[PDB]
Formats: sequence, structure tokens, C-alpha cells
Amino acid sequence: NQVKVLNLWASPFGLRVLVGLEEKGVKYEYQEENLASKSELLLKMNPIHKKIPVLIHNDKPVLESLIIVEYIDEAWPNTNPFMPSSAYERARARFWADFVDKKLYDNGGALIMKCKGEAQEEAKRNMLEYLGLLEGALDELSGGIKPYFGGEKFGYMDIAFIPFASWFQAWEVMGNWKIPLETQFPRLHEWVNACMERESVKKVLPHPEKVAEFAMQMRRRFV
Amino acid sequence: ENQVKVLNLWASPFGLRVLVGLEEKGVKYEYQEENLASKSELLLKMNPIHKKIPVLIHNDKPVLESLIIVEYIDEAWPNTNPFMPSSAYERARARFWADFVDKKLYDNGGALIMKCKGEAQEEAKRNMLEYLGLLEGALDELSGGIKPYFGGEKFGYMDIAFIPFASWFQAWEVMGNWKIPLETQFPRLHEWVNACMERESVKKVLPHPEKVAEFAMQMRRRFV
Ligand SMILES: N[C@@H](CCC(=O)N[C@@H](CS)C(=O)NCC(=O)O)C(=O)O
Ligand SMILES: N[C@@H](CCC(=O)N[C@@H](CS)C(=O)NCC(=O)O)C(=O)O
Repeated sequence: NQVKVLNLWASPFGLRVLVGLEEKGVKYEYQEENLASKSELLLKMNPIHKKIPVLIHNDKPVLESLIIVEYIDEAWPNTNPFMPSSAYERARARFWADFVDKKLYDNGGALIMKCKGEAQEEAKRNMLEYLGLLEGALDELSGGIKPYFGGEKFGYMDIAFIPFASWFQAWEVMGNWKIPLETQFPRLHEWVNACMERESVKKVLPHPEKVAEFAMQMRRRFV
Repeated sequence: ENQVKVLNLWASPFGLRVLVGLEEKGVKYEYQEENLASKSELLLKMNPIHKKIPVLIHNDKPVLESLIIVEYIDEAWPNTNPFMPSSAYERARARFWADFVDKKLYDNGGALIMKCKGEAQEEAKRNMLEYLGLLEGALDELSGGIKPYFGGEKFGYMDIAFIPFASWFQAWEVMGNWKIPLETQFPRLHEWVNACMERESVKKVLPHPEKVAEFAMQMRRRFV
């Protein structure tokens, strides 16, 4: 087949790509990579970053997950629109996906993984602040409409964010705490539960327990 | 009393992107210079999470993050000067190379030439040459050999994304006490810069490299 995906099973960034592929109804090859022993294929396709995910479409590589998502939407444009119609809402969608990566993850969950003590508590403070902002972002982009970031339509932003729900338990485990979604962030809770009813998400999103084990394994490398 | 307002710092390549893009589309706009030491409440109302420039306000709508702003500008005035390519893949690659300009050439190149000393700075310049090599390649990749732009004959997203750093070359040369061998080792980029500088947009908004250099040196002294 014309389409291949190189990924790490627990990576939210490639899970974006899989979810996106399924939503468009694309059949694809999947190759699991060991980042400790990377395929020459990955190095040939992503020599600059040497990172997953990689999407190979007709042996041409698409790199960096959000761009890949936009690529998928633009490469399979006849159905299932990820992007909004208006420019500004698209700008906001991009802004918020970017925000998910740079803040909720890079300046949140990653530090929960890597950090210890007051640093970790600070990471958790940050995570709550960001999830608050994202709870607000949901009502912003949805226009109050339920239950997705695209209201009734499951879109770019839903795709960018929902794989991190597979990481919540991991974050809870490594920070030894409880994330109060149901109470402090109910829209996101409902949204996750809603997203979990879709075929795509059920097909590709892994069990949180496994991710958590995996995350702990990775935490030991740090701390 | 016009509908587009830009909040910016004059020397930032990232806001210069925005200005260049607006000039290409023929959009008339207000410009507001921000002091990052005393930020306007407006900048804070409009960009409360990052509190950064540039900010583009279009009819009370704040557009944030320079590349996204560039895309917004293209998508909001689409009947005029298309920035983005026709093919999805080339758009994917253009966006990729833009991200590459920000995260590599700058964050892991020029920023470090400003911030660092010794072996670190030396390695930053080594990197800059590597990245500029890759970008010399990027131009031919995306242009299809066609000259003189990243869009061949059309002046686009990546051209806009990259060309404000040309005002920063001289500054990097000074802060690193070296010369970037554009004319010899990256001649496409040389040709491309000179071509882009023939456009009114770029001529209109891009500052003299000398003042950029002074400014860069001052802040380097703040970093020593
Ligand atoms: N910038 C990439 C980030 C991808 C990424 O770094 N994923 C992690 C998952 S933790 C990874 O495995 N990176 C490859 C590596 O370890 O070098 C994107 O937007 O998708
Ligand atoms: N939203 C901006 C972020 C770029 C950025 O970091 N700009 C710098 C100036 S070069 C800034 O605003 N710094 C604010 C500060 O240093 O406090 C973009 O378009 O990329």
C-alpha cells in the first residue's frame, strides 16, 4: 500500500497520525521503531530530527505530527474535514495544538516524567493551569456546541489532543496524585468519554496502564 | 482608523514576517512598537498566555505565533497573493522548513551566537553553516530548480518566514566575529536574498542590518 507509518506505540504525537488516518478511512502499514536502535529507514526519512512519527506517502516522508495532520486533511480533502472553514478559527486551532505540545506536554507532563520534588509539584501546578486553559479552549472552539473541539465534528484539535488521555494515568502515577478532570475540568472529561466512542480512537489508542508502566520505566532513566 | 493593527518589536524577524506578508497582500495596517520591559495592556489582553510579539489584530481578532499569522494572512486575503503552494506535500515541506528556520537556524544557531561564548559559540556557528547548507538545499527542493524564490517565481510562505533573518546575518557575524560565506558556499541563498530585497515589501519593512547588529550586541552584552 501507498501509505506507511513509522511510530512508537505510546507516542501521542504519532497516535495523532494514526487517529487522523483512520478518520479519513485510509488503510496503512505500521512499523514500530525502537528509538534505542532506529531503522535506517527512519534515519533516511527523518535525518534531521531522527524522530517519530513519520508518515510515508508514496515513499515521500511527511514529518512533524501537526503538519502531518494538516497534510492528511489536505491529502484526503474530499471527506472528514479536520480544519475549520474560517481562517481565524484555524489560527486558534493551530494555536491550541501548539499549546498542547509546548505547554501541557513540554512544560507539564514531560517534567512530571523527568522531575522530582518542588520542580514536579510546579509541573503539576502548570498542568492544571494548562488543562484549565484547554477546558476553556474547548468551549471557545466548540462555540459551546458539544462534545468536540469542533462541536459536533471531530477535528484537528480533537486529534492533536485526545492521545494524551492515554497518558493521564501515567502522569497520575509518576506524580503520585489524582488529576481532577471530572470536577475541575468536566468538559474535557465528557470530551474524552465522547472521543472514546469513535472507532478510530478505540482502534489505535493503547491502554493507560501499559503507558504508565512504560512511563515509569522511562522515569527511572531520569531521577 | 484602519482595521489591522500589529503589535511588534522592530528588530524581531518573527514580526517582520507578519509585516512582509501584510505588505504583499496590500493590506494597510497600524503599527505599534512594544517595549518588552513595559508591555502594553493590549498585548496582555490579546496574548495573555505568551505575552509575546508579534500580535496581529484583525477586526478585534488576535492572531498569535508568526507562522500561524502568516498562514492566517494568506487564508484571510486569499484572492490576492497566494503564499502557500498548490500541493499538500510541498506545503508540508514548506511548513517543515519554516519550523526548521525557527528551531534550528535560530534557536540552535543564531540565538546561541548571541547568548554563548567560546566552544559553545563555535559549535553554534558550525551548526549555522550546517543548517544553511540544508536550507540551500531547501530552496532548490521547493523551487524545482526554478529561480529565484522558494516558490520559484512566486514569493511565498517560506520566503516570508526566512527573509527577515537576512537582516540578522551581519549581527551574527559580528557577535561571532566571523563571516557567513553565502556568496561562495550558499550562492542560491545569496541570489535569493538579493532578489527578495528588490521587492517593495521587504525594502519597506526590513531594517538596516547595522542597527540590528548594534541592538544584538547590546543584548549580547546583557548576556555576555
Ligand atoms: N516534534 C514532533 C515530536 C515527536 C516526538 O519527539 N515524539 C517522541 C515521543 S516521546 C519521540 O519518540 N521522539 C523521537 C526521539 O526520541 O528522538 C511532533 O510534533 O510530532
Ligand atoms: N508569537 C511569536 C513568538 C515569537 C517570540 O518569541 N518573539 C519574541 C521577540 S523575538 C518575544 O516576543 N519576546 C518577548 C520577551 O522576551 O519577553 C511568534 O510569532 O513566533
